[PDB]
Amino acid sequence: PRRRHTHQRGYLLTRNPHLNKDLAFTLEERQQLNIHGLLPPSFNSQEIQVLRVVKNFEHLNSDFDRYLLLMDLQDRNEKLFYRVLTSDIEKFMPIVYTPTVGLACQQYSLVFRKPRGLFITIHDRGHIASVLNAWPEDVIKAIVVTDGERILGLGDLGCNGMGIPVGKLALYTACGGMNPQECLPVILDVGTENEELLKDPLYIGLRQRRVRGSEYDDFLDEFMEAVSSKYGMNCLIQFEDFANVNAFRLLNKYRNQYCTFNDDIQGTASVAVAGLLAALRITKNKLSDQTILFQGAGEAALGIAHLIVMALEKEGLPKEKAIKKIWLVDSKGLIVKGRASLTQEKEKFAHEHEEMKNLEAIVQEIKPTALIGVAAIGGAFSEQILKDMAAFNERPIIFALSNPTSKAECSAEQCYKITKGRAIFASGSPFDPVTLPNGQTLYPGQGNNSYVFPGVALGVVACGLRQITDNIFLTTAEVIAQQVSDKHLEEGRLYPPLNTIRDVSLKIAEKIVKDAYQEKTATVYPEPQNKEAFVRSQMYSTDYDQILPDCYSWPEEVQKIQTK
Amino acid sequence: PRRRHTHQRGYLLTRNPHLNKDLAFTLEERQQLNIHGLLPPSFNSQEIQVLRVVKNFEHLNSDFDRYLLLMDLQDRNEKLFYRVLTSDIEKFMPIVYTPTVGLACQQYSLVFRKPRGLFITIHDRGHIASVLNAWPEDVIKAIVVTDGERILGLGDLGCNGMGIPVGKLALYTACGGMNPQECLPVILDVGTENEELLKDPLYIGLRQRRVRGSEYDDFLDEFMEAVSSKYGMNCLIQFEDFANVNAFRLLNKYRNQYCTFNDDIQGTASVAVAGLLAALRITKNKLSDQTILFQGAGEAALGIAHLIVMALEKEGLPKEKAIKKIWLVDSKGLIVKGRASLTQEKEKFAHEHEEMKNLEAIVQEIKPTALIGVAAIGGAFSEQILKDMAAFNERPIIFALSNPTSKAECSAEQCYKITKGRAIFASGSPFDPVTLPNGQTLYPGQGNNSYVFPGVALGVVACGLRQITDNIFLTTAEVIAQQVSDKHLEEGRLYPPLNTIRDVSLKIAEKIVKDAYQEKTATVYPEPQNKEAFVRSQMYSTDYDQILPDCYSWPEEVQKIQTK
Amino acid sequence: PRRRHTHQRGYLLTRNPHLNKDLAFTLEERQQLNIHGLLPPSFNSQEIQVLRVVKNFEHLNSDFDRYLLLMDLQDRNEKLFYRVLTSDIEKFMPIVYTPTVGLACQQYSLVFRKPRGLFITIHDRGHIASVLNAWPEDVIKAIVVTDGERILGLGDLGCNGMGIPVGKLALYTACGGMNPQECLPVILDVGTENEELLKDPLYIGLRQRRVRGSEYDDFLDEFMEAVSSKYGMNCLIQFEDFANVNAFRLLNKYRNQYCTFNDDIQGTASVAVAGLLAALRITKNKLSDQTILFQGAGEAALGIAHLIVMALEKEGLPKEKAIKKIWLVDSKGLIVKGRASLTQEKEKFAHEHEEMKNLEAIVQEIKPTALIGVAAIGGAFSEQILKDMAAFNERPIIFALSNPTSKAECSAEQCYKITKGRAIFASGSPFDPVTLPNGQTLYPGQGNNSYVFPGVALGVVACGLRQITDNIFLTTAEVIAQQVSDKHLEEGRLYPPLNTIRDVSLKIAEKIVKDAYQEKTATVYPEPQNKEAFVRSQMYSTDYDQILPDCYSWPEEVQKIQTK
Ligand SMILES: NC(=O)C1=CN([C@@H]2O[C@H](COP(=O)(O)OP(=O)(O)OC[C@H]3O[C@@H](n4cnc5c(N)ncnc54)[C@H](OP(=O)(O)O)[C@@H]3O)[C@@H](O)[C@H]2O)C=CC1
Ligand SMILES: NC(=O)C1=CN([C@@H]2O[C@H](COP(=O)(O)OP(=O)(O)OC[C@H]3O[C@@H](n4cnc5c(N)ncnc54)[C@H](OP(=O)(O)O)[C@@H]3O)[C@@H](O)[C@H]2O)C=CC1
Ligand SMILES: NC(=O)C1=CN([C@@H]2O[C@H](COP(=O)(O)OP(=O)(O)OC[C@H]3O[C@@H](n4cnc5c(N)ncnc54)[C@H](OP(=O)(O)O)[C@@H]3O)[C@@H](O)[C@H]2O)C=CC1
Ligand SMILES: CCCc1nc2c(C)ccn(Cc3ccc4nc(-c5ccccc5-c5nnn[nH]5)sc4c3)c-2n1
Ligand SMILES: CCCc1nc2c(C)ccn(Cc3ccc4nc(-c5ccccc5-c5nnn[nH]5)sc4c3)c-2n1
Ligand SMILES: CCCc1nc2c(C)ccn(Cc3ccc4nc(-c5ccccc5-c5nnn[nH]5)sc4c3)c-2n1
Ligand SMILES: [Mn+2]
Ligand SMILES: [Mn+2]
Ligand SMILES: [Mn+2]
Repeated sequence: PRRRHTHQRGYLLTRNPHLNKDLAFTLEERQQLNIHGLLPPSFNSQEIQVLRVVKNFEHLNSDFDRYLLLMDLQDRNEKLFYRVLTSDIEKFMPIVYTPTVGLACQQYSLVFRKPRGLFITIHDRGHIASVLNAWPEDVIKAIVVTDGERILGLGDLGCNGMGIPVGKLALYTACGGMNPQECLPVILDVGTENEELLKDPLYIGLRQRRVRGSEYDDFLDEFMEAVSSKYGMNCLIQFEDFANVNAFRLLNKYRNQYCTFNDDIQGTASVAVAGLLAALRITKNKLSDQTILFQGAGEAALGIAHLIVMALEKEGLPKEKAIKKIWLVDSKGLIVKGRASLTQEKEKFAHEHEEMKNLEAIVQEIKPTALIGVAAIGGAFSEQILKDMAAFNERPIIFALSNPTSKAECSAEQCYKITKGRAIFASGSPFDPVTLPNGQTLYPGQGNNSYVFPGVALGVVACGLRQITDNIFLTTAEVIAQQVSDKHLEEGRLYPPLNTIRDVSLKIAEKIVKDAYQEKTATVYPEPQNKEAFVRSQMYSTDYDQILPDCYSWPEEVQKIQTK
Repeated sequence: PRRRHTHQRGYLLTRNPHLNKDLAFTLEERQQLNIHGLLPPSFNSQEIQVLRVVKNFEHLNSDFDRYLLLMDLQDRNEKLFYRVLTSDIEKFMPIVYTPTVGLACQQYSLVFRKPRGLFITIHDRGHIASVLNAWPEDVIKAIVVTDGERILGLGDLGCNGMGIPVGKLALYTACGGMNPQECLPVILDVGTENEELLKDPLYIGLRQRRVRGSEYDDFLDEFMEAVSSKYGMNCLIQFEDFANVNAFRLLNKYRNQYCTFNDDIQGTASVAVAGLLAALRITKNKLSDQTILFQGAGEAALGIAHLIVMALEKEGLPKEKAIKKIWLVDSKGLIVKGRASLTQEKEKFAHEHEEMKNLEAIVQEIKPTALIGVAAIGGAFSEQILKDMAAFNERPIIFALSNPTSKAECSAEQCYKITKGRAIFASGSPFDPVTLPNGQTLYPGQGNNSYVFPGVALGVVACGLRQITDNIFLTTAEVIAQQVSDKHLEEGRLYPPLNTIRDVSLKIAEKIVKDAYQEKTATVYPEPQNKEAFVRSQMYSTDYDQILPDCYSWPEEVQKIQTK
Repeated sequence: PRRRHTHQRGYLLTRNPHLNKDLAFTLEERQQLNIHGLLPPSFNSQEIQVLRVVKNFEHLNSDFDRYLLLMDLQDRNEKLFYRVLTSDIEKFMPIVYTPTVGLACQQYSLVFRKPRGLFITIHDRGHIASVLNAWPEDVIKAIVVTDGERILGLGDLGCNGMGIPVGKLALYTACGGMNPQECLPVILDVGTENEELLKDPLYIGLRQRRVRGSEYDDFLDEFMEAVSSKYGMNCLIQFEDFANVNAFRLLNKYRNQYCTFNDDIQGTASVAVAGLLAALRITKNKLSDQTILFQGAGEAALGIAHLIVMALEKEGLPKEKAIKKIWLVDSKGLIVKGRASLTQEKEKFAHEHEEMKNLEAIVQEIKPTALIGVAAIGGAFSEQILKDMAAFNERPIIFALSNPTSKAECSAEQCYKITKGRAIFASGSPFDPVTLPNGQTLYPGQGNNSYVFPGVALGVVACGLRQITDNIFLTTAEVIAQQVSDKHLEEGRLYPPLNTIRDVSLKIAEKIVKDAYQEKTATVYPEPQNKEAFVRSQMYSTDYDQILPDCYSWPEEVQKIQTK
């Protein structure tokens, strides 16, 4: 076990969730820590503590009640919290993170009990350094920050968006083995445009409209200098759930000077491309053979498209040819050269072509090999679309990435039925196994951002990468695809099973670290002989640290009290 | 507003439920206490915090879940918790104490989250002093202690008994203004006979049978010494939920040397007598004039009868006259001279008489003016009993004290119906108002122990009474009955409204204090001018304290930084 | 030994002079306290520690430097400091207190290093309570307070007077076994009249003239309130080195409400009367037989005289007759009826007699059997006066109480020479033993206040006396006199030896405690069986406490970590 000799003693030690073991404290520990008597007189193994929590967990009636229970656990005993989470990652992920964390953010102001994370507001402009000073952990290696302007599919929840950094960093630890004590969740509160919350007597945020323009920009600037100043330039800064206009803009602004990335853009890209790469092992052809059609042309679609182009360039195809293989549809229709209401980023994919408004006709005209839904329009992949995709393609790739199930472009059932079982399918939300007439059962997987971010962070932090290139995300996509077995593919899965996420994260971190030492981008020296064991050594374990003083004798002659 | 200049700062301050205000911390408070940023950017008044708690409380689906919410609150923000309680004492008391705390204790080992109170076990024999060292508050004035052998009406729940001292002390504070910071809930774990808990892998207590005999006696001896030695002879020690045999033995053992009482014995006698005294103002005669028949002859019965005799003596009746006014019935029947299976204590009321077993006949024979049910046999005041009571008496006094209502000697509805509205009625457990055919509504009250202990503690402590005589309990009964208005009595109520209990507690303490100075038994000096103001000044307020450093300038001449 | 279980650990523990043992911490203590490595790797017994300190002490070149060394010691290791002191009380007393402390106070502003004691200024008026909150010890039982207006014979030293309360409390502990952690030295800074300090750039106090009048009076009132309110009414409050009018005035004002005394007045009275009482065992006659002449009629003379009168009334003489036995001489000369410049307090001894201004003739006129010098006029007991005293008395009682040596009414040498060895002599400042012409040596002792205050404080606090009557001082004088052996009296010693002082203090306290239970004035209950052992148990030892957690096992069955 890890040794960490605490100077804390008495009641206040029990109040630190990194020190507190509850009933797992032995008699010897309790007496030595001066807490003997503050706990009932029984001694639990971690397995006994897990049993208690699960029994409670099962007696609860909603996902929300389940979330509240686990969050109470997080704030009492960090190690037990992660022991529970990792005892069944597939069960607990959807409780502490999406989709449930969604309801928690809607209900954040109502249920606000024990705070988690650092709140920095626009009125602390010029004073961010001293806001940081309140955080009780000096050594921080990963930050997740939101301004709450675009939480999941729920829009502007302002300060209620604190649930996202908190639950995200939970997964950083549970999935990727980041040390939670080195993790810092942040919300930047500049106001909200959410009208209910402005009216709500219980709202915990700044009761004002969002501050915009160059004052916003200068506040974000200060946030970046203060954090990197205090925690070092190797501290990872991950943005989440910013508005569309800020997300790309800020990533572009900072990415070259700070150790930062944005999961809504780059993580989404990685995991989508990972699913494509896996699907290629079914179609048995190259990426350069594909024609990609995106329904949607937002953060998801443009991030994904950017990374596909990069994979195509890696395969040898020049950029301006790569781009021609990708078509976009937005709310105004197909993106083509000279259309009204194009942006500069949309314009890169504006190929010469007749304007088209209707998706079914777009499909019939473009005849994609791969059709990616990222528009949040439920049912968009209609019978005709699916019929057409199966007409044009042996094994049509169809990704219904919109979340949750209700917004999904089609179900697994509809996809497999209408394509007579030939579609290669993945989705944003889980769908049950589907059994086809011929008696095969298909297990369509989910392109979960959780395959990507935990291992990327671990990797980056472990070797001290100073910038996170888009190449890290391409390389990661390859690693993920690599973990899918032929048997998985023939089962219809494009992703490794969820329960292996801890292993996926390790392999992702391993590859990043090997690469950084290879190409001299690593900053942590001396270079480790064994990259595998080096990364493992940097992972947080759910086993309790020993915290007692190191006790040991000296030889009799020199240990004894001198008198005469 | 009260002061409290803490040295605590930063994260650990927020972990102290005595310092922590959560959102009620002003911006100046947060910045000054080095916690600015650990909380979301809104500043809430205490009422706004109350609304948040109450909205939460409301959406819960059981009293148990409501208990868990309030207990979580207690352990995060002690003032807010007490503000919640006192905002509707009649609504909250059944949730934090009886009957909900009963389920809490049953379930304590399953739902155990953060500890409250001090656990002292048989195996700490010889070390109790050092166990006391773990308690983080040095200044303790009130202790509630249990061995969990006889929790409410649920029997032996061993270490799970800890719910009782915690809930009991919450009522000390909420109902009587005892400072929670100065209160110590204690469980002595000597084992349990509870077979279910002994089998239960989750049980938090010692997994062994109860230690008996001298080993136990020596342990309690050391308990009393350690506690009074550390907290001083002025510190109140209240026994609760001991086995009846022990309860009486231990009170007898310690009452003359320590500041100790037993609420199951003495508080019960006090509140029953209080009801009787109130009833005398409807019957419009003397306690002297009554013939009392007790259904039951156990801890409740013998305690109440003892105090009745003392009230009779005080009226001017000699003991041996007093005594003949009280008859008891046990499981074997009427207590009569020379009957079998009698004890020394039941002997005091063994009058010369034919043995009888049937309560209806006993009733027809004794013809009491007052029938007091304390047998825990539901339905024992039958139709015939009620009929006879109302034929023998204009206004028959009928107390159905057995708890909960399902064990009550009769319901209020039956009592009022069969006595044709003539019975003066009180119960142990709440009954609904009853409306007579003449359109008058009667509101039978409850002889809630909560009318007695909060005020008695406040009194004993405020004036430094070294011992708690039985006369304290006679006095307290008189004070309670005196708070009942003629209007209340006309409404069938024998007790002051539960929502006034703060006031009732103050008046009880006023009287104890006034008495103590008068007959020179107080130990706090100098003697206060105005005894109401003095007691008032000893009571804990739910208002937040100010804990900011005291800041004030000096004249500039002597404040200047000297130079040369 | 004694146990004090601290939650302190690591560096800061070593900064607490009550926890810090330096090299006397064992290896196991160091490891357990998280300080192993902060000390060099040798383990010293207390005696080795004492040897180091004493070696340094003897290499220094002045008493002043010795003072600075021991004061540095007091501020790093309290137990070792007091071990050193007590190892040779006669040697160390004059270093930490008079006369060396006088130089310390004159130099206090220059040599100021680490603070000791609490500074409270007139500018803190209204805020005294909050000043008290800075003191890190909540349990306070003895306070010594000065305004620094009359320090020793060095007049007004303002804030530089802090040396007096500090040094005085050291003697409380060293001499009387008061717990130093329970003692609080205070200076009240209302300004100074000292022109050299007012002019000095380094002066540490308020650079202003003294606030007089009701502003002063109101300040002192708040002080008594705040201190009694925070520490309780049993907290001892000893006034020291106030101006003369203030001292009496303040003593009269508060003595009836507060547990307070003034050592300059009452301590002085007690020790001088102890000396007288001792001398009566040489002259083998009664106090009522004496004719007493005071050279001086200030604080010392009037307090001694008042206590003599009390002792005379105790022997059986009405006050009006006892008064006749005492003659005062002031700077205007013999005090008599009608005289100009008489305060109403001198009026108490203004007998019918003609004015006289020459001491020599006052002597030859009064023919006193005892002559007491408290006028601060060096050499006033001239050869002629001494010749007369020996002519008029077989054994003249002669007290040269003025301080220091240079202000003595006569030296031991001169007194013994001129009275040809028959004078019964004691002084305020120490003289060497004197070898007479017959070759016998006499050992005049010192009427040192140290004989009185440590034992008074011990007794008062031990039994919880709420006021300190003058009778305490009379009883105390008797006790000290009883400690002088006949053999000592034959050597010319009026006082028990300085190296037995702790025993004398024990005896003084025993008597106070016996008397207080005897006449029901004690407030600590229950009454101890054995008053001797009770006072002993209250005395601070110079032995180190054990501070390690109390560790002890439970039977293996219950101590076992529980699994499934
Ligand atoms: N790993 C995963 O499962 C992930 C899934 N997603 C899913 O992708 C979806 C979109 O996310 P994101 O890109 O961040 O959102 P954005 O809001 O950035 O983009 C939404 C895009 O949809 C376009 N659009 C809206 N209506 C239509 C329509 N009727 N037909 C065609 N296009 C339309 C918008 O058009 P315009 O440009 O005209 O406004 C915009 O281009 C969500 O459902 C989300 O759940 C996202 C990230 C990850
Ligand atoms: N403030 C309140 O409202 C309070 C109410 N109570 C209630 O009073 C009831 C008794 O509690 P407590 O005195 O502590 O309990 P005990 O067990 O000490 O006393 C019970 C008594 O009932 C007797 N009894 C049992 N069966 C019968 C029967 N068929 N006929 C007559 N007597 C019978 C027992 O007889 P034997 O001695 O032969 O066994 C015993 O004397 C409980 O229901 C409790 O809820 C108690 C305290 C306070
Ligand atoms: N235990 C001990 O050893 C103690 C010794 N002392 C010593 O006693 C001395 C006086 O102390 P204290 O009473 O506090 O001082 P005060 O200043 O209160 O008293 C001084 C007294 O001496 C008088 N005086 C001054 N000059 C003469 C003179 N020429 N002839 C006669 N009387 C004169 C003053 O007279 P007037 O009233 O006219 O001003 C005044 O009455 C100091 O030297 C002090 O060291 C004091 C306390 C304890
Ligand atoms: C791992 C691959 C990630 C990646 N690296 C990239 C580089 C270097 C360059 C370009 N992209 C594409 C990209 C990625 C995301 C994105 N969201 C946008 C957006 C979305 C909605 C609304 C407005 C805007 C908006 N419009 N204009 N500004 N903001 S536009 C946009 C472009 C990249 N993607
Ligand atoms: C406010 C007045 C309270 C009060 N002061 C009292 C004094 C001084 C003396 C006597 N009583 C009566 C009293 C009070 C309670 C009690 N429980 C008992 C008991 C209960 C159950 C089972 C066995 C026993 C049992 N049987 N024999 N021993 N234990 S017996 C018993 C007597 C008093 N009540
Ligand atoms: C153990 C005996 C204690 C004791 N109890 C006493 C009681 C109750 C009453 C009187 N004395 C005598 C006493 C004791 C000290 C003292 N200093 C004074 C003083 C000295 C110098 C200058 C002005 C004043 C001054 N003049 N007027 N006010 N201040 S006058 C004075 C009287 C007492 N001594
Ligand atoms: Mn997101
Ligand atoms: Mn009870
Ligand atoms: Mn002095």
